[PDB]
Amino acid sequence: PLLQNTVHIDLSALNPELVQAVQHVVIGPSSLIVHFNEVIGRGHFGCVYHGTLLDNDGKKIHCAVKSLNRITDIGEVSQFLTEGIIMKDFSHPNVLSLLGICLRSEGSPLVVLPYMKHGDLRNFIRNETHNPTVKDLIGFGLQVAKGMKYLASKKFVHRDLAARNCMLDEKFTVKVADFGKLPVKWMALESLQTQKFTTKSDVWSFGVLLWELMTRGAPPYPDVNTFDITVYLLQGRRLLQPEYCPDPLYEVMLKCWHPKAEMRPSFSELVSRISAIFSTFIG
Ligand SMILES: Cc1ccc(C(=O)Nc2ccc(Oc3cc4cnn(C)c4cc3-c3cn[nH]c3)c(F)c2)c(=O)n1-c1ccc(F)cc1
Repeated sequence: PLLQNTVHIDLSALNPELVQAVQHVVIGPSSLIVHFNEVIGRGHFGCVYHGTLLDNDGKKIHCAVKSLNRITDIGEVSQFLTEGIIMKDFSHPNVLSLLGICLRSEGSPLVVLPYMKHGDLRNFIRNETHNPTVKDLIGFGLQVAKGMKYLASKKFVHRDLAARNCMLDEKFTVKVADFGKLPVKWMALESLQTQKFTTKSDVWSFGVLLWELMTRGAPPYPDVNTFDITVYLLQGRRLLQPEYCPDPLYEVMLKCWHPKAEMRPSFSELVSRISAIFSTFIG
């Protein structure tokens, strides 16, 4: 019999430009070991495993390897690879990048990502044994802002910026990412009403993310049900200042939630202002 393991992908059925872009980042099968018995996370769509990649020296590099589960049509493969390839264009320390793509003779293509020792940011900050300092939390927010300043300069709109979508590596470098209907409590008022997303709606979301950092990963608007959020915002109501949050940082959050998209600060101005806050907060 022909099993789920024996699937063969017809690359001639993909856009040739996608295949050629993938060519730029191909990882030979003999250079990758996937620890199929060490699942990092598993969804209905895909699964992520621990892996080891051998560099051109022959040294071992810990990585994360993303696969599709059961593949039944070419559009799922196309989507999967197109996502991976968007990351190829990113090169910034606060933006998640791709190590490469492996595709064997049979089976799912494999997207190979750097290993992020401390997982997602929201879980990290909620952990009592990590108990980050207020200073550390501001620092994380500045790193996110720097990654978003980069993305915005490339005209990439994130659409789901939130602490759950940022990851943390062994050097405590924050990498903006997207784990992949609507994240209503992170969305700008105009996006709730029109379902259009811009860099200025990412700024709103970043303000929410900052609030999550400073509350050590509290859920936003816990009292408000997700159908109630638009009314709350229409009345001019906003997330309240977290305990221990410096005043100038809360001022930054409020500015991010200005009802007029064009009066919100740019990521460049957020980087400057948060840098200033970080530099003067001694702790
Ligand atoms: C553009 C684009 C396309 C695709 C992605 C994407 O596929 N990201 C993605 C993210 C996490 C993933 O999962 C893990 C990876 C690692 C690594 N180490 N460790 C420990 C992990 C644990 C998990 C884990 C999964 N579940 N539970 C735990 C994962 F497989 C794929 C992405 O992020 N972007 C993007 C969007 C906007 C940006 F700014 C930059 C990139």
